[PDB]
Amino acid sequence: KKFPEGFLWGVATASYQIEGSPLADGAGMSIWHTFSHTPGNVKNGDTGDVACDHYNRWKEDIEIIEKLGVKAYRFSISWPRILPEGTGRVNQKGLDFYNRIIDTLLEKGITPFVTIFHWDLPFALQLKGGLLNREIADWFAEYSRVLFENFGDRVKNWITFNEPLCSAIPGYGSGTFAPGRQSTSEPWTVGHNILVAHGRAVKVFRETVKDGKIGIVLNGDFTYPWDAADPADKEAAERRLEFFTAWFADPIYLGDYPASMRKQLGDRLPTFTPEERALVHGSNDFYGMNHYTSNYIRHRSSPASADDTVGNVDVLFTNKQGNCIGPETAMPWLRPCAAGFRDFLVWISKRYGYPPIYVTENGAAFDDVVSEDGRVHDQNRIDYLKAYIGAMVTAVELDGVNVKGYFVWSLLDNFEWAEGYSKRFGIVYVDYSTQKRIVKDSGYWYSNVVKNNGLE
Repeated sequence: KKFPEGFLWGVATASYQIEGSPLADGAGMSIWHTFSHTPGNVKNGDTGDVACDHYNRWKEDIEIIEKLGVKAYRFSISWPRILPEGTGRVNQKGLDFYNRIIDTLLEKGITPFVTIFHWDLPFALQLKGGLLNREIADWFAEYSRVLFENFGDRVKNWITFNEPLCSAIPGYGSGTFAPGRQSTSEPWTVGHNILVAHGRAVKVFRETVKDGKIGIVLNGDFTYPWDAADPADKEAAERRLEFFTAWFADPIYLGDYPASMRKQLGDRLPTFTPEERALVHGSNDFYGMNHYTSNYIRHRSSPASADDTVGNVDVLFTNKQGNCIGPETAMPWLRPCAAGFRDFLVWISKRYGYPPIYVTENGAAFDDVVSEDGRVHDQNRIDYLKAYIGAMVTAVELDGVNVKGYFVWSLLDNFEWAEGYSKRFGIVYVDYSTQKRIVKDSGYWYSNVVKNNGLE
């Protein structure tokens, strides 16, 4: 089942999660540094200090990509490595590291997708209020510029924020991601800030790098009614999607926020300055997609609590019939079902006029163990990626969604946030003692896919 001509196959990693060395060669402190280093935040007290040591081992790592022959890499710039005071004096040690990584990538032929922002706000900007200050739009833009003027020439394909929802709700609503606040307003304000920040981010992209792609990356798990016969659930399943992901895409593609979110969030949800709307409307060149899983959604009798950020629905694993979304993975929430991946890709398409789409993250986590043969036999993770690269073809072929590339989360096992090291998403195993790298079975498996350009 061969794919379109030039379909990009990639792997994605992200600064904080693999680099290690959060402070070296002039780097500032990140909000993730702060948070992981506080009691209570992260599974076994894990932090991002060492991690994958990728900081020391990027040559080896890019090489692990080369052998695998994977046409593209998505990776972050760490903000406090480029601007430790967040603003003003730019660190050259920072650039040194990245411009290297890039140059290498291009030398060996791998395509670079850079994420301008993957969750590490400079503690410096956090002290000032962080992603809550309206001033983030200035900051963010300021930063983007430094990156465009240093990397623009060599890096064609840009992603502004990664998964803003996560930034917003886990970070100011439920308090489980950094900075860990728990408002019932702040998520919405922060969401809004990111979109104008995205806006200012992109206007300057369009002024400085008039030859490249740029977009936001949004996660979102597809939904299924809990009782299909009940129109309440079929509405709920769609409403949920709106709160999950239309929250950022409707402004981007359509001008405003979802009517459902407005109906419910009232004045907690900012209005757009027309000067704002001009920045945000049609401001991504492609739709960047992160996708993992799906749920059955049941409606709710009671009205919504102020605390709510989901759209007053029950998020489930079993529907009325007693059927179940799919089986277990290491991640207790993430159950596989590739129907949901197809379905989601269609949902987007119909809703945003068939944009070009990069699936900038797909992946699964199981409890991998190195076998006595030294190989890492992760059958279940092959199985996963089969089903989903499966569904993605169907979407492309039949429903005619214009997918354009697909990255695996992740090349390496990493620091998986509040969850620490306890969870492996790698196509490549990493024993954190020796920082040895064993290409997991599914790494060679994805190799075949890439090479053959489709599923055998």
